[PDB]
Amino acid sequence: HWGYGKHNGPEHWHKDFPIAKGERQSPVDIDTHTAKYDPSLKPLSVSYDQATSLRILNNGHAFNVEFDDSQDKAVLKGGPLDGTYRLIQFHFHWGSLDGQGSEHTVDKKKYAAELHLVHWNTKYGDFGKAVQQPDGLAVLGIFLKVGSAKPGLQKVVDVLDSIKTKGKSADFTNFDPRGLLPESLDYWTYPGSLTTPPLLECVTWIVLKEPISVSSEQVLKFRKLNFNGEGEPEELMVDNWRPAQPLKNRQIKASFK
Ligand SMILES: [Zn+2]
Repeated sequence: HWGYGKHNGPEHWHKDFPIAKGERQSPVDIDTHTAKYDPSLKPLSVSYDQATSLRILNNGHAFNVEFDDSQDKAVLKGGPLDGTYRLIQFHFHWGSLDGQGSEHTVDKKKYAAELHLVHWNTKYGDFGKAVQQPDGLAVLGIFLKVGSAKPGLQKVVDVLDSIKTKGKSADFTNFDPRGLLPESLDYWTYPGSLTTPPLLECVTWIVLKEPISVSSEQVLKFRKLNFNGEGEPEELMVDNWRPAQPLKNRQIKASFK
């Protein structure tokens, strides 16, 4: 019964998930004045040409756009990563107001939302095995600010009415996640965790420097989603973000000078 309410939000999660107070928790604040350029980092390789989206699901905490991860169809390689990481799903975190919503912050700045493209390391065979490993996942995080619309988001926006409440799913084929990327693949990277329970410390985070812009109408439609199931009391799916956690004994590295 974890969530983002008064009585079950991030400050409570440690009671059921004690790693919430662990050494490698996410998100974090990215201090651009202390992150250091690392010339050993490589460019990211994002290979999404063969991606096969299947379905969109409201899980009661966000919605996931799910992919076929039974072959190397949509993969992330390079950057800080060794090996090949397969796209399994993407989802977002967003606010009730345009001045909050992101999980990572940049010099304490909060963005309106944050996109997470989740990938698992193929050496571990399946997502469930991967999350048990320190290098099991690679998450590409992308900030959203409100401004111009993002045309490549609109197909997501338009299906939201079909998945208003927890537990609803809808077919969602042929969606192209390349339409959610910014122009630049410059990034910061650090070792961390899932940002929702079970909060496992299995993630190489790759957070893009350049945000995407979405329109105010696009974000408004996200805010019409519900955390509750159909026929339960309506609670808008907003502010489904975890705040920044202590960096502890980690360094954030930049791919760019
Ligand atoms: Zn996330």
